[PDB]
Amino acid sequence: DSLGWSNVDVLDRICEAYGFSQKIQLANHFDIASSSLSNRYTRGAISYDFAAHCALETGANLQWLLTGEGEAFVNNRESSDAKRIEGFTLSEEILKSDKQLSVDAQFFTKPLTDGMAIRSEGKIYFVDKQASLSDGLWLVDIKGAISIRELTKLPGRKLHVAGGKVPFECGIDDIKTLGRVVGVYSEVN
Amino acid sequence: DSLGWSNVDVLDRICEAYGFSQKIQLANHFDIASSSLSNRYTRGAISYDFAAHCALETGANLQWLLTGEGEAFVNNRESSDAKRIEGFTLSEEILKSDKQLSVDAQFFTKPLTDGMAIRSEGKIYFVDKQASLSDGLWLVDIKGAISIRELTKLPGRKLHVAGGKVPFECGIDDIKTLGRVVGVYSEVN
Repeated sequence: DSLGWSNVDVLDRICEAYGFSQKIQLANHFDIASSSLSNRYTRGAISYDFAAHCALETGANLQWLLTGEGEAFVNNRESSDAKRIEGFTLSEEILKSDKQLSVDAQFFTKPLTDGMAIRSEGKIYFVDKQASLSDGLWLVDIKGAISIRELTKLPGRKLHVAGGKVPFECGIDDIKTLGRVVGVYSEVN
Repeated sequence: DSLGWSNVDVLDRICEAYGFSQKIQLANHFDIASSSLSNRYTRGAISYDFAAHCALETGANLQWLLTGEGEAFVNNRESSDAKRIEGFTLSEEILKSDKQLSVDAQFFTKPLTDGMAIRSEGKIYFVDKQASLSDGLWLVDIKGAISIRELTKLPGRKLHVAGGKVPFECGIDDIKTLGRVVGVYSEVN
């Protein structure tokens, strides 16, 4: 184990696999302090632990993750329509990481490049983290509590926030918007 | 032919792959009479047609289906529910085949072995063709016209049918139930 491989290359080629663009899309993922992660980028010791979990979590090819040239799978768009989306569960205002969810590109008229599939009470909300702010259902963070709320833009850089509890109004600097719900799947038990 | 191979064991492993607990479910799955399935078990010839379709539909390992060597599934589509579902469009009370839809088995709490993904009025309805008759939202055929209606079982083997312009009641022999909606997806543009 010293075949002359690049750590930063594997760490990035791992990002393409998952389908990331930012390095913050890793630190919290494996629950490590950003400082610990920069260390992984610094030292030449390959993060085999991430390569393995990436191979397991995203299904991406291990051979490719460590070397290759483009023998992973197909994340650029709809492989065969497949399309993987990072998954979560939202319960008691806490967002927890969970299994990736495979879903057809036909579910979205607009490509969902930076999405989240969130399980919350018999429904799976598909969220676009890159959505421009607009009226609609959104995944938000209010003082650390994560929830899905209907937002309505108001003049003066304000928002009306509804759902969960009695509605209220605040400024866009008062709550954090995580992404817009672009689709919802509901089980009919 | 290649002696040793047990047609009985192949058919039972095929049932195992689909998650069927009773032989009648397999007959239903392949649209044959129960007595025809019994003949398949009694005869010496292997059911390669069913094994092949089982492989294709569940992703089960062919070698295992035919010999029992190894294991049914490794990791993906493991046991499952639905990965690729036949797709259709329902418009003007006419149902037309369309391209299949790829969906995660995680969409269904209960396995979905004989499903349909129906695009109707901007939503995608996931239907279980094998569902037992029970109150709920159903894909039905009323004198040839196809629609999705809420059914309520009534005493005397009758049904209350709602969802169209006005509701009506009839016997279970007056309309054809095609399958029960177990999930619905809608884009929230």
